[PDB]
Order: sequence, then structure tokens, then C-alpha cells
Amino acid sequence: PSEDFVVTDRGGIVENSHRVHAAVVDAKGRLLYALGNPTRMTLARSAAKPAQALAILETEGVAGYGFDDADIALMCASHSSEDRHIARTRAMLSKIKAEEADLRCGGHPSLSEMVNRSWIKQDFIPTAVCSNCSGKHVGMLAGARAIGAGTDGYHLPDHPMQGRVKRTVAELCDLDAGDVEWGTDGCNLPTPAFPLDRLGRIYAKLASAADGSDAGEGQSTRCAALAHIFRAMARHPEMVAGEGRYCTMLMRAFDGALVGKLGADASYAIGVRASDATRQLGTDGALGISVKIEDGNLEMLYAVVTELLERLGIGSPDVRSQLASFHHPQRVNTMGVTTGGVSFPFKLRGSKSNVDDPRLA
Amino acid sequence: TPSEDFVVTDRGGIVENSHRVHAAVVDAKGRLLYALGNPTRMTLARSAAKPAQALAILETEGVAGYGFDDADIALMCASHSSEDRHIARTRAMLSKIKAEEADLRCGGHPSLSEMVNRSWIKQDFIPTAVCSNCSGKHVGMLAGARAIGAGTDGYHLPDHPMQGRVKRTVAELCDLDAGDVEWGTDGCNLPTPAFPLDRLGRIYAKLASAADGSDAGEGQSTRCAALAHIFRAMARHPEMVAGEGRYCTMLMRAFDGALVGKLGADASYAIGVRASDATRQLGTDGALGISVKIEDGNLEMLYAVVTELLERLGIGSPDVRSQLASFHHPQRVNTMGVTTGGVSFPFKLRGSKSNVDDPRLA
Ligand SMILES: [Zn+2]
Ligand SMILES: [Zn+2]
Repeated sequence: PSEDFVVTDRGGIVENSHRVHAAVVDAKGRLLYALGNPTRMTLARSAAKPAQALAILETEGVAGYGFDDADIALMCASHSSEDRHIARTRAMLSKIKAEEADLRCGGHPSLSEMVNRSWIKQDFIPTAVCSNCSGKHVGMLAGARAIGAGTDGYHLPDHPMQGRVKRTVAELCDLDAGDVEWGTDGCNLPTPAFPLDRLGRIYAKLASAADGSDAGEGQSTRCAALAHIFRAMARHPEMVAGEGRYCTMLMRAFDGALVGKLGADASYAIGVRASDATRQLGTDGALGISVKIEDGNLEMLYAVVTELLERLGIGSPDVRSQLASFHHPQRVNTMGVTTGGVSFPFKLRGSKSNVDDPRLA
Repeated sequence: TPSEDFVVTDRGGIVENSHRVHAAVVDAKGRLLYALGNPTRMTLARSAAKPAQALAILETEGVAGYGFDDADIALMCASHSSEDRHIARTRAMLSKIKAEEADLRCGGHPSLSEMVNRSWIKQDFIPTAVCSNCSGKHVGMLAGARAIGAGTDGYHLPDHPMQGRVKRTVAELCDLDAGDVEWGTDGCNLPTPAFPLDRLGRIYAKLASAADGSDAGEGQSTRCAALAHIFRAMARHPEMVAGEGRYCTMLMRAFDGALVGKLGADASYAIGVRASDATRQLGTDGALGISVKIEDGNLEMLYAVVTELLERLGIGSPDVRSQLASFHHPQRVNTMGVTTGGVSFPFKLRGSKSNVDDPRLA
């Protein structure tokens, strides 16, 4: 594996450096481009959420609860805990006739500084319904009810809802159960680790499913549901994150061409629908991108992800300029003097078919 | 060829994040005794340079005249939390030199303390210059500029005579030629130096050595007396150097005068340790300096590694170091109070030749 870094400087003097791992894969998970170790065993954290939403959506009779595309986007969310997110979470609890008291996720400081500031003013202590993963938890309760397993312990790994989740994640990764490791997340659910490239493969399968559905092609019920999750995230991107959040601004910029999702401690996944851009990357289908910053730095993650989209020619300069504040983190001191910047000396490595493209592959 | 030395975090035994560690442990002459990573890494010292800047201030002819006390000198050496007491002391220091807040050329920022920020956020308080974590250093630089007769205007600019004194003093404490120290601009809008990481340790060894010389009642150069004075001000006013719940403050209170420690932004740290049974056991007959950089800049990981280093080096009793356990072993507890993982130190100290294969390295 290569020595691929994002580097910060102060007056040209190196401040911090951050090791970058990245996989770019086709609809079958074949590796097209890489940084660092693209097979790094990686906790996907919230970037696993679409796989968890598929498990929920494949549960007999969850159709019955009348979840809309905005609700599915919230199941797929690390939301900012804005009032709209809390209100959708409550409306989802009503649709399954459950109560806040059924939630086994806990409250935390908002992922949005402006939300935190609102909460600090109101001396508000966040509760379970405020969890960035609240949507997932309501989705898991819904699954738990529909299975007839009861909602008690729906979060526990031996609950049948979690056995559906583990099985679904392994299958989307094309891995044996033994190849997927499990810990416990901040929101108190089981959370998977698998090779970084397989997160890319999950998202390439979402984008691939969207293309199959749109092409009015016949589709397995699994593929139909993946198309539905893609559409839900792309068309309700504020539900997936919130105002000023990377994921939201990324998916609004791309206006349905891709979905993207943060994982805590600096993983990211994108599924890109077949396009002129993906064709020039030497695949005729959809594409998956997965990234991990080794040290967990989110600011560096969003810079690297945006740089990779630019390097890969995904969207136009004009679409990607909506993310300029993320691409090029500001280094402006307390007196408004620019003191340095962020550089990307990493160099994409290519599959054999991409080797020696001077477009730095 | 520098070692692959990491602090590693896990979730259920599964690697989450890893952070590359650089560290130097040096004697009073700056000779390297132990290392992690690249002990000579060119490193922006940021706020860890503050004792050297304070020396430039205290060696300025006539600064004595203003009657700065030890708590004031600690504030010069501070990255404070912008507690009311730090803002009050900054105003008292401006009073001693008859300057106004408007003369400061640092800007306000969100407090280094979450509790202070929450207080400010609640009162929609916009922090101003006097609130800067570097406010004490800036008042000291203004004081130096005034006493030079250069005048306070442009005191912060690299070509101002006060910054000339700073740049010379930093290179001198490092035992480096001027061209071996690089300069950028800090968050507080002052020049800020970069030099090999071991020279940060060397500065802190010299602070502690000076303190030893002073307390031994040995004859000392005016510079060594000034270094001793800085050591004493930091060790005896540790709340002024940082604040409530801050690593630097808790570390220096725990050690009760045996060492000083100081953060630099983007996760550098420096400690100067007075000659002790511990330093003797480490194979040196004088004071010791420790300098650390976390390559990716993570402060939580810096405090964990620094504390782990003091433990591996036997500096302090386990009881003294236990005051820092919350920093040493960062908690990994989820929103429902379940422990989900922790932090490991699989890095391994490398020794000078006289320290090779001491099994206490691990
Ligand atoms: Zn979660
Ligand atoms: Zn400063």
C-alpha cells in the first residue's frame, strides 16, 4: 500500500499530515483506483446505514407502515438533530405506534454547531429522539414489530432484527459472516467492520440499482429496494444530514447523479450512477467510492472526498464549487489573515487498464 | 529511518483510528535519550514556544519596571481557557503598562474550554482580543515594545524590534542558526517558529535545569535566572497557563513543582523535568526535556501519549499520575453508557545506545 497523505501547512511549513485510504470500484466491486490500503478493515459506522435500511425494508409487512421517501432518507441519516429531524422521527414512531420510550439510542451533542448553540441557549438536554441515528432506530423497531419478535431489545445483536442486519451487510459486501466483524456504535446498535473496498461495493450496488430501476429494467426485489433507498437519499438529502452538512450539499449539488454518506471517525461512501464521467473512468456501469482518513479527522475527510471527485472528473467544476469550503478548508487566523492551507500530494494508483494515464492515475 | 509508532483506538477490539507519534526525550544538553517516530521532525512549536517568547519579553531592558508578578508571567506562558480570571488578569496587565485592549493585535476565538464556550454561547458573548488564549503573551510583547521605545504600533510584525528579539531568543534557546528556524504566522497573529522537535525538548530541559541551578543557589547568568523564574511562574500558577480541567493545569498541579508542561496547537507538547530519582533512573544526572507531536494533530491522543510516556519513563508516582487518568485512557462510552472500546499504546520507546534493551522500554 502507498504513502498517500493530505497535508496542512502554516506558511509552507508542514503542520499536520493525514493518511488516506480509498477504493474506487465498479458495480461488481472490481478495484479501478486506490489510495493507501483500499482493503483496510474499516468500521463503516453510519456509512453502513443504507445496508441497515435494506434489512428494514426487506422485512415482511414494513411496507404496511406507510414510510415515505423522506422517512427512508432519515433511516439512512446521520442527521443534525434539527427540529424537522426530531419531528420526522416522532411521525415515524406514530406510524408504527411506538413511543420515544421504546428507543434504545441516547442523546448527544448535535453534529451541527448551530443546533448545539440553539440547544445551549434553551438549556435543552438531547434525548433518544434527538439521536443522529433516530431514523435507523425507528426503522429497526418497525422491523422488530413486523417480524413478530417484539420490540424489546430490538438493538441487541441476538434480536432477530439484528440477525437480518448482519446477514444483509455480509451479502451486500459479498462476504462470509466470518469476514464481517461487529462492535457497538455510539447509538448502541451493532456496527460492522469490513474491507474498505466493500463499502465502495455497497454504494456501487445502490447506484447500479438506481440505473436498473430508471431503465425500466426488471429487478430482483432486493435491487428494487436498493433503487428506492438511492432515490430516497438523493431526493431528500436534508433528511440524510442537514443544513450546511457535506452530505446534504454534495447530494443537492449533484441533483440525483450520486448519493454520499458519512461514517463517524472519517469514513465516506459515494454511489455514482452511470454517466459520461464513469465511462471515462473505464467502466460502463455505476461506480462506488469509499474513503477512510486513518486518524479520524472529518475536516480532512471532506477535503479529500471532494479532491477525489475533482481528480476523477465526477461532476463539473461548477457543480463541485458548491463544496469549495469543504474542498479547501480555510486557514484564517483570529485577525482574518490566511496562515496556510491544505494540499493533496497523494497520487491515485490504477488498475491495469488505468495504469499510466497521465491524468494522475 | 524513523519508527512506525502509533497510538491506536478500537471499537470492540476492531481498529478505529491510528495516530503516528513523534517524541524526543533529551538531557539538559539536548542529547537524545529516548525517541518515538522522528525525534527531529521539523515541527511548528505553536504555543509550546511560549516560555521562549516570555524569555525575550523578560530580558527586554526595563520590563522589570512594570511589576509583572508570577501569575502574570504564567499568563504570558499560557494557552488559557479565556475564564473571567484570565480576561481580568489580561486587563490588569494592560493596566500595568497603561495600554488599552485596542492596542492588542490578537483576535477573539471560541474558548479552548467547552464550559466557557457554553457560557458565552448562552449570553451571545462575541469574544474580543482580550479573550485570546495568547492575550498574556501579547500584553508581554506590547510591554517589551514599549520598553524598547520601538513603540507598541506593529509590535506583532516580524520586522518589529520586539519580534527580532523573539526570533534571536528562540534560535539561541534551540542552539540553532537563525536559518534552521522557520517562521509562519500563528492564530493570534504573531510570528511562530518551526524547528526540529528535539529542540523543543531542549528548551524545556533548559527551563528545568535553570530551576535546579536556581534552587541549588548556584551562580547563574541573567538568562538562567530568567528561565528559572519562567519555570517557577508556570509550575506555581498552572491555572493561568491553561485553566479548569485543562491537561497542563492538572499535570502541573499533580507534580507540585517537579515539572512544567505546555501544549502547542495541532498537538505538540513539551515538558521540562527537574533532576529527580526518576530522571536519575533514566540515565541522566541533570534535568530532562520531553517533546511530543501527534502527526495528525489530535489533542485527545496527545494527552493520552504524553501521560503514557510519563508512565513508561517512571516520572512521578502512580498516585501523582492517577490525577491524569481521564486523559491517559480516553473514555469510549456510547450514548447509553456502554463502553465500546478504548485506546492502546503499541508504540515502543527507542533508546540511545546506553538505554538499548532495557526491558522497561516496553
Ligand atoms: Zn447509529
Ligand atoms: Zn499565540
